[PDB]
Amino acid sequence: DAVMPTGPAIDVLAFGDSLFAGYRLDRDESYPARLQAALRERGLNVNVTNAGVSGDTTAAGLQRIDFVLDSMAGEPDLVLLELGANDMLRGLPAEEARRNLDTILQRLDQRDIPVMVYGMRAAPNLGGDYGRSFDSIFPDLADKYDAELVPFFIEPLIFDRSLVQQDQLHPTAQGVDAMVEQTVEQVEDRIDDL
Amino acid sequence: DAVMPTGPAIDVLAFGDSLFAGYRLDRDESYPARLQAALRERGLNVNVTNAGVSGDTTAAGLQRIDFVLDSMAGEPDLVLLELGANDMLRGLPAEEARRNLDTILQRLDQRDIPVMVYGMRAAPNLGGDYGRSFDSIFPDLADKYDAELVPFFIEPLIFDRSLVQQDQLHPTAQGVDAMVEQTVEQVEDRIDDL
Ligand SMILES: [Ca+2]
Ligand SMILES: [Ca+2]
Ligand SMILES: [Ca+2]
Ligand SMILES: [Ca+2]
Ligand SMILES: [Ca+2]
Ligand SMILES: [Ca+2]
Ligand SMILES: [Ca+2]
Repeated sequence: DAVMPTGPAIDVLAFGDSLFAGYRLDRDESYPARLQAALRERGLNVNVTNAGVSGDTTAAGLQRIDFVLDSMAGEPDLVLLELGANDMLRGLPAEEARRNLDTILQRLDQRDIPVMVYGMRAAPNLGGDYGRSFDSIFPDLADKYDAELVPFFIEPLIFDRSLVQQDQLHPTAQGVDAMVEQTVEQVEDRIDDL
Repeated sequence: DAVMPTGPAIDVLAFGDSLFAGYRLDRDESYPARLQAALRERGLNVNVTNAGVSGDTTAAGLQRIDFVLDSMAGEPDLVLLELGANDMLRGLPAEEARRNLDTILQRLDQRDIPVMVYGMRAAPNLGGDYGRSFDSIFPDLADKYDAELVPFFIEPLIFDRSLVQQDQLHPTAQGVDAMVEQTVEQVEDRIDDL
């Protein structure tokens, strides 16, 4: 079933945030490494460089894109661009993300490097207006720069919670209240006893 | 129902990580702020200082405990100590978390500041051996230093997903495989077409 890779080496740069970096995974388990393996199994002589940085916003990506590109052994043949999630999770304006991704795409145009734009979706609790403004960044910019759009690539995670890390729990406001109800009697006693 | 607080202020220092800092929450929604409100409703004249820092390991906490204490207007009457989760989540050695928490409790003993130790439990991703060495840190150190143990105060979060932030999804290794299966055909086509 597997096809031996042949042909000249194809350098792919995976430029993104935690979803490329492999948050809390071994580097060889991250999306860029596993994608490399799957492409090579199909006969493509591909090397994927993992330039994912957990926590990167579109601003942080723009700040380092030229350096990351310069640091490769020649220009890459293809860039995978996956940023925006951290802007949304931090409540930064959708317009700033759009502008920073636009600039990144301008820089790749200037270097004649083709790109695939990985789309991202805003959390529902940011409201419908933010959702429409953020979610449309990716198809709009893919269209403007004649890049392919990759649909939300974490969609499998939405439909199978077993595919999502469950080790790290952050409370909502109501979760905090439950934590207080569970501890206030003990803390009250301790303070009263000082 | 509320009891008006009376008497001199009682200063409580909440020294911890994201479970005290209020990760992606407003200040008034964090555990230290909600704990303060609950205690004052019961008639205690308490001021809880939120010294939570998201991301803090036991080593990071040890590094800043003296600076944090030396920056208060007088020493606190009580410290709530809540660290270890980030050591665990990063697979850092349980023995080093134990040693750092021990040193913190030693410095608090030396300043005669009472302490409540907030226990933490290792995630299942860490395996049984790690869990047994990590989970015992908190009752062991609470007994050694004659401090109270607050058992596992995020217990309500484990059992009710509605109390836990769901906006940030990180794949397991299996989740990454699913993301590759969702995108490989499109990436293969784009590389083939270069
Ligand atoms: Ca003492
Ligand atoms: Ca002592
Ligand atoms: Ca003494
Ligand atoms: Ca084709
Ligand atoms: Ca084609
Ligand atoms: Ca195509
Ligand atoms: Ca070709």
